[PDB]
Amino acid sequence: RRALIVLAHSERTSFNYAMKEAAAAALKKKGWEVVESDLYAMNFNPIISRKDITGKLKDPANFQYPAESVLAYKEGHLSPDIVAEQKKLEAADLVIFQFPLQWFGVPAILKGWFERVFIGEFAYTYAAMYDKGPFRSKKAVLSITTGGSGSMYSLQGIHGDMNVILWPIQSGILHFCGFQVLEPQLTYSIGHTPADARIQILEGWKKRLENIWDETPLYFAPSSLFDLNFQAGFLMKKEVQDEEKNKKFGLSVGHHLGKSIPTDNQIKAR
Amino acid sequence: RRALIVLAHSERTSFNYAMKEAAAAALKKKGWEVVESDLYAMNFNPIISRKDITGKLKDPANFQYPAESVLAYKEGHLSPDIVAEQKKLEAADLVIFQFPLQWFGVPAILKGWFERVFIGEFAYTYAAMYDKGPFRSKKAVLSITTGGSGSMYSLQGIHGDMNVILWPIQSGILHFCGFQVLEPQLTYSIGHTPADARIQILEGWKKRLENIWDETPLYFAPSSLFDLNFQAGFLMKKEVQDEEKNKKFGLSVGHHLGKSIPTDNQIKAR
Ligand SMILES: Cc1cc2nc3c(=O)[nH]c(=O)nc-3n(C[C@H](O)[C@H](O)[C@H](O)COP(=O)(O)OP(=O)(O)OC[C@H]3O[C@@H](n4cnc5c(N)ncnc54)[C@H](O)[C@@H]3O)c2cc1C
Ligand SMILES: Cc1cc2nc3c(=O)[nH]c(=O)nc-3n(C[C@H](O)[C@H](O)[C@H](O)COP(=O)(O)OP(=O)(O)OC[C@H]3O[C@@H](n4cnc5c(N)ncnc54)[C@H](O)[C@@H]3O)c2cc1C
Ligand SMILES: O=S(=O)(Nc1ccccc1Br)N1CCCC1
Repeated sequence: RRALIVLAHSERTSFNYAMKEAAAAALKKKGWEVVESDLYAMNFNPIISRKDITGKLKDPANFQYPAESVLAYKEGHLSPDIVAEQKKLEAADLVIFQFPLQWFGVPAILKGWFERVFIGEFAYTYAAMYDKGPFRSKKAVLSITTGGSGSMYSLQGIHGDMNVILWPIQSGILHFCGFQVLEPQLTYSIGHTPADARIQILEGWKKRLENIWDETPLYFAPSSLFDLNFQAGFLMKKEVQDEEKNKKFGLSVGHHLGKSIPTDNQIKAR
Repeated sequence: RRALIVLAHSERTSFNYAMKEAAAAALKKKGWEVVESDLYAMNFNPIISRKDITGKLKDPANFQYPAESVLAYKEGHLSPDIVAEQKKLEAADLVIFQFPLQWFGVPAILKGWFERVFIGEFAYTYAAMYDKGPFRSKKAVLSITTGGSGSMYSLQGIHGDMNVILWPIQSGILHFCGFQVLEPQLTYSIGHTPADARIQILEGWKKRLENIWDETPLYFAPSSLFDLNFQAGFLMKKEVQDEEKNKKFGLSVGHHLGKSIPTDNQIKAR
């Protein structure tokens, strides 16, 4: 197989870059082909503009980025940095996102990466979303490093559930394009962690990569539970809503239905 | 009273730019003083790097942005462009964030604004977070335009509850720094909205601004329910933990405690 490792960190000296080195090494030792996207190292511009389109614009007087970039994608007039990335995504089976958690989401340079690269039709259409998305043959995993401890991010922690903070990312950005999201690698307290524990964290990550492809992905509501048309408002099917009135838990984090979230829905599989 | 409107949109023709203009006009007419942060117009650089620190570094050989950026702030050695922005924050009573929803969060250029601007101790401290934070006497509000419809983001919508997508930003970025967060202004389906309804959206937003400072802010679990120390793990007070065991509903979205989330916690106040 072949994997794509995307890293968002400015320092080669960091544990994030050390986590990338371990992941790249362990996967190569298993016969994977590993290609890298170190956004700071690539001089990556993370800002969507009319400059993502190479040549003449169709309608410059009222520039409309989603419509304009799709045409640019179909016509082959996207900027060479955007092109090179999209080639790597189709080529790869596994995508690992290695980044420091920053302000309760992905870093800005990675946030713009999605915006300039996950272009309409290439990555998603309203005709084929979530289970039906373009990347459904691919698996993607977040490896996150935080300042705060897992206790701060537990249900009773001051920051609130970590499952709710992962939900926009694993559901909205990854799964929406069809990715099967694997259990994230959550490395809490990085920075206040002793060098003997960082060694075991790097080794434990390499050990999980030896069978990453065989793991169960996180659970998301399959799109078949919904009437996927503009006239039904993309709501749940009435039959599906009936069968849920006597169920104790919700389905997912975003689909809690005003019910209890299944525990570690964004963190633990099965 | 003084306001700051931060806009993240590249085109002067956008509904987003019209909403910034609509907000700025109404506020001026009621005696507000309005300063703007038009990120694309300012050519804002959104990328945290060591050049955010002007002079020499404490530990250049092993750069760690949080500890050094706090020091540069304590020393007054932050990059001049970052200072200009913080001064607007100190000056502002109300902060408006006008932006198009992108990949279930803020655009990258606004993601980097937060990362380079909400520096440690200036915007948040480990000693005074949430209700005790540096911005505790200020109010902040989100104004969001989506392609997708309001039904898609309801509890039964294919995208899942909108409150869960609002939780990382309104709690983790805004309230953590101490802001009292007001009800977000949610304009769904802006790209499919008729010209006389586009007018009513603009007028209703101006009308709400005529008394914005008098609105009740959104409900968050106050930090006093917690033991905010490195020794108890920033977990809830045992007394609070006992008194919640018999509650049907959770407190907040991130603090749902495995219970039913209160309806529209991140969208409606009570
Ligand atoms: C703008 C910003 C926003 C943030 N927002 C959040 C937030 O919302 N929530 C949150 O929880 N945290 C947040 N943080 C904290 C952040 O997540 C941590 O700073 C980050 O996760 C740590 O990763 P690092 O690679 O920077 O660590 P580093 O400090 O580089 O690594 C930790 C230590 O390990 C050492 N090390 C390096 N290489 C190796 C090796 N090969 N083997 C062993 N040890 C090694 C390093 O030298 C260092 O001393 C934020 C930080 C910033 C700058
Ligand atoms: C990278 C990316 C990711 C995205 N992800 C998401 C997502 O996760 N969820 C989601 O829902 N959406 C998403 N979208 C869609 C996004 O929310 C819309 O593109 C945005 O909300 C549209 O706002 P706009 O200002 O561009 O609309 P525009 O098309 O610029 O404006 C709408 C209409 O208002 C008109 N207008 C301009 N000035 C005025 C005026 N004074 N009075 C009246 N009308 C005026 C314009 O001419 C236009 O006809 C995404 C878009 C991008 C680019
Ligand atoms: O530990 S940290 O890097 N994490 C951190 C950063 C931003 C938001 C939330 C956290 Br949590 N930091 C806190 C004050 C000193 C440096």
